[PDB]
Amino acid sequence: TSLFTDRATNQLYVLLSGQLHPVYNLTSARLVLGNPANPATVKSSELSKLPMGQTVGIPGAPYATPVSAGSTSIWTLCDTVARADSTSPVVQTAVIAMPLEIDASIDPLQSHEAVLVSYQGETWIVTTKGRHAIDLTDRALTSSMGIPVTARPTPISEGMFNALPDMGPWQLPPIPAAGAPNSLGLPDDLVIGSVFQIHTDKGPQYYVVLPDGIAQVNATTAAALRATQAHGLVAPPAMVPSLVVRIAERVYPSPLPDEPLKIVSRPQDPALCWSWQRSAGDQSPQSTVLSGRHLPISPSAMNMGIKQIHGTATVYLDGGKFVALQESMYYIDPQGVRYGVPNAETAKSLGLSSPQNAPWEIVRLLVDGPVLSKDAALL
Ligand SMILES: [Ca+2]
Ligand SMILES: [Cl-]
Ligand SMILES: [Cl-]
Repeated sequence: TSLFTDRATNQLYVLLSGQLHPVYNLTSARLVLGNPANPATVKSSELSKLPMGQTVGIPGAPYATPVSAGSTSIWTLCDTVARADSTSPVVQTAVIAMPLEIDASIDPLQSHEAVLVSYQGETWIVTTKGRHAIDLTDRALTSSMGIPVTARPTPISEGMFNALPDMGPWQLPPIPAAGAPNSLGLPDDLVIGSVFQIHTDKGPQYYVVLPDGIAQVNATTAAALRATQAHGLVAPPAMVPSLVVRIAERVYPSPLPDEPLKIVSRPQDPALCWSWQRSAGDQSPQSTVLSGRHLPISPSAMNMGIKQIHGTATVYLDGGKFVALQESMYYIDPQGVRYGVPNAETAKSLGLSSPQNAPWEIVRLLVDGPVLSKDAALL
């Protein structure tokens, strides 16, 4: 045995080379000894019975490295804004590494739901997939998808912004010779960029006039094109169906959804989350955007939130964790701070086994502690 605890001082001592050394923590001792040792309680007596050297180890290291994990690796990042009905709204970021309790009051965004969000002056709209760049001032766009003028975008965190994958602008695709006469044989009314309609089995189908033909557009896209430029058309003129059957049908790639979009009320649903989970059984991970009244955890789990020394998030753990990121390894202590574990042997010396896959998009947000290395724990 080369690891001792003075029953009075509770200070850890580790025999190396040939003499005793005071060591900061159990982590640093197992690092220098090379094995996940356990301390042997000794009275103050036998300490003095042998020479002493300088203090050794890592001060910023956790005392030990316990782990309480799945089964399943689940990591969820959430943004909560209080005073959402102000000027002046304040964002609270939370990192959750425990089982999630998802319900109707906090679940993934529906296809027809979206959250208006502002980051670094610009605004972004968040869907089920991720975020889209959207022109806040574009009233012809926003009123076309039925975005309320009362609807205020709410600040998002750097963490949540980086977590949410970009899905492209939003924003209409441009039309070159918009205003110029059409080269399709259509009436002079329908210059390119203009919209007409044809009544079908399902009622009106809308078409925008393009340089190389016509293109089916949804009502949201149709109402948008007219809103930005109506070309003197009060309403999309009715065209008899047979008149267009021999006009080349093209593709106008508008991101605007067929559905009217419910823009969630931040006072009602203050929680915006990016959840990540892998079953630890082959396959790929699954991620989605959550929206609702509160964090997707049990009410009593709120007592486990620890605000870091100087980090950006409040962490929620049901125990220490050991993970593998994009492949770099980090141990997470019960206080939610990450420590780099350089290699497998170093991990084995800590008694750490089997890293679970975790997303860097969330683990990054933890306070990065000192690297737990063999060379470091020697001083
Ligand atoms: Ca919902
Ligand atoms: Cl987990
Ligand atoms: Cl896994």
